Amino acid sequence: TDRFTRLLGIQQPIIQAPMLGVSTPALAAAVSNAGGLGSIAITGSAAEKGRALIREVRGLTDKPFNVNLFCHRPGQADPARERAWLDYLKPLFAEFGAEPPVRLKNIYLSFLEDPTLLPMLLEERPAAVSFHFGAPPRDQVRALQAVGIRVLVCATTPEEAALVEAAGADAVVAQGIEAGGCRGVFEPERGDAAIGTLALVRLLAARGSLPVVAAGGIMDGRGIRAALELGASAVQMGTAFVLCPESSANAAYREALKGPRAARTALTVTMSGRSARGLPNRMFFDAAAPGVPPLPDYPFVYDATKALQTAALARGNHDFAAQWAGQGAALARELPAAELLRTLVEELRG
Amino acid sequence: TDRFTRLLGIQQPIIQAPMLGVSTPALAAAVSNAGGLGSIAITGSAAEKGRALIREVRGLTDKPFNVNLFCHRPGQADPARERAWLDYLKPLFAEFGAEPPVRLKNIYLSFLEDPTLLPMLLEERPAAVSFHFGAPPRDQVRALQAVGIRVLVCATTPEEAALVEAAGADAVVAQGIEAGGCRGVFEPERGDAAIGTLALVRLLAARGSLPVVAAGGIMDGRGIRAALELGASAVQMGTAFVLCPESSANAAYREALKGPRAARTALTVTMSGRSARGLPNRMFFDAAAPGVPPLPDYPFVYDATKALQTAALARGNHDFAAQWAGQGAALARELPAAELLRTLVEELRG
Ligand SMILES: Cc1cc2nc3c(=O)[nH]c(=O)nc-3n(C[C@H](O)[C@H](O)[C@H](O)COP(=O)(O)O)c2cc1C
Ligand SMILES: Cc1cc2nc3c(=O)[nH]c(=O)nc-3n(C[C@H](O)[C@H](O)[C@H](O)COP(=O)(O)O)c2cc1C
Repeated sequence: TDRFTRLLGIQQPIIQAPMLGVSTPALAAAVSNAGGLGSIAITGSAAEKGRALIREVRGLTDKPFNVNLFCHRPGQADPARERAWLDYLKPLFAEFGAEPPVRLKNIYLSFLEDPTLLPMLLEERPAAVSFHFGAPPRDQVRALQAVGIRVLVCATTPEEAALVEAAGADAVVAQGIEAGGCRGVFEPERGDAAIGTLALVRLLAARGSLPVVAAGGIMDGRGIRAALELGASAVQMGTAFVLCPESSANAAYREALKGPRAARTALTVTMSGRSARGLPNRMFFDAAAPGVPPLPDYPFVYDATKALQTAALARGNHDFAAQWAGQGAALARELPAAELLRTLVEELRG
Repeated sequence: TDRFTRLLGIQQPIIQAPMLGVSTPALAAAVSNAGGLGSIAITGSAAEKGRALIREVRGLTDKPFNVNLFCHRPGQADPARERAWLDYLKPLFAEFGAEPPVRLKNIYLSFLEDPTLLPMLLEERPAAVSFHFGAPPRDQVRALQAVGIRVLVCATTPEEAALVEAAGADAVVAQGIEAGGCRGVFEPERGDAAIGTLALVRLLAARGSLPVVAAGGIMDGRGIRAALELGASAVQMGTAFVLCPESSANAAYREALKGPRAARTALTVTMSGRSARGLPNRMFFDAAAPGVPPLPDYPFVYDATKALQTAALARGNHDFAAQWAGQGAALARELPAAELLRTLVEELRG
């Protein structure tokens, strides 16, 4: 942890996970101010909006923070497949007096397909830039490192970690099956090894090269200590920060995570088009069930789901929301983010 | 921290997992003599054979050991379903010039359906009796405890752990998704939460009452230390002991676990009829695929598979073997069991 904190310029080996739709400049700044590494996610925003968000964080903290971008294979539009998916969803929209959207859009541009993102990052120079779903080309990773920036990439397997090493990243974020949100699997069509945090962190620390940031299921200082025993250099925690008042989780999401539903999470591909973990609801169904048409590509599926979420929310219905949560959800606490960071550090010290 | 060792009268908080077909009286005795808790599995044997196995262990050690029994819901014979399954397997049998069996047998009697097991255990009184796939009724757990036996039950979720506490067991074995072999899910028809070790151990230790024995993915002292930081009172390790000379793993299994195949494990229900983790081969296929008929009950499916294994083996083919292994398989070591136990203790102490 001394090595990692020195590398990142921070006091504590704790990253508050970037969480699209949940992390905020206020949350990131609170964690960075408290001594960890706060994070924001800027995928889905135009580069100049991402720039504004980065500048917002800087107006709230002097300390290092992490800017996260999705690096998936660029989605492949398929109007016919998307049409059939929308037709399939039509009765759900109709419950709320709505029709499905007339077309789906590539709402989350990959780092690999939006050439305006890299130069913006090279200008703003956040302390850390992180990638999910894949690693950028080595030359782009090097460009970021050429200015101040530390580069992290998420991996879910030793094979993916090898690719992160090849990309020249400064650290690998080892995401275990416990983790909330969309899984960082590079090529899900090849399957999902679905490796638990305890095995994955040990495997990458033992037979790997880079500092390992443990992600998935860690909710308290005991979990941080366990990750460190396995050989991690730091932890990345998402679910633990969702209930912070600084996050942009809405009231229904906070209520869900605080209550009995927190007892069980599940994986779904039907929410976004990519395997993701959260509190199961009506958007969690079997994609291989009879009558269910072929799934469109990521992220077009999520565009469809967001339209349905909008229609449901317009009638006060939250049963289609994306309430992401890891397998430690039952251990969630509701605290100001700075207090949570401090509490984690006290628990880590023992 | 001495919570489990004092409970069992042993020196080290390390259980060598019971492993049907792999653990032996010699393996159990080596581990118990070295200061841990050695284990044998006696399901699939008549009670008097089970008794003989227990006496074999006692012939080799005076120290505490663990005797394990399956406690699944008893399988229901279904000739039509079984005939359909055998028909589906028929071309595999034919590949090796064999016929499938005419009938499938209930080869592994549950503790719940063989009334001769409890009286035998009450007479022999091993230090620990453990159960997998379910908890016995409270009155039977009490009967065992009444003569000084410590009762352990495996759970894969907090809900199953609650049933273990209701049954009045002395300890819960928290089996995470990392674990090798058959998963201890009580009611797999309800689905499988598939909780990773790091989350599961923390959940049971943070929110439950019983001492927690961490099982799944633990291969070295760092892993043991990690489990203790999560709040476990001991660990249970299967895969780590498979390569010990004292085990009854055959040569193909040992070579498989030592070789490149150890880099990947997966789950299959088509081998035994219950979800199980091992090194994938031809018995690892999607049971929900088009053209695949309904699975017979556990353990009838395993009877079918064993017949196929026999036929394949006769032609020198090992691609249908049950080579169980957890997600830490790449970290397996080959040592005399007593030497492995000493190494683990050295690593644990730091
Ligand atoms: C609500 C939510 C949103 C998330 N959003 C992102 C994201 O936008 N980008 C990313 O790389 N990871 C995201 N993650 C995953 C985290 O980076 C991390 O893998 C995960 O939170 C660790 O598991 P935990 O929730 O048990 O701490 C998200 C996780 C959650 C729960
Ligand atoms: C080959 C093998 C056989 C096993 N047999 C049994 C068994 O007969 N009864 C039981 O309760 N658990 C059995 N287990 C599971 C262990 O009790 C334990 O949950 C598991 O080994 C822990 O995961 P690990 O292999 O990563 O250490 C077996 C595991 C393996 C790998």
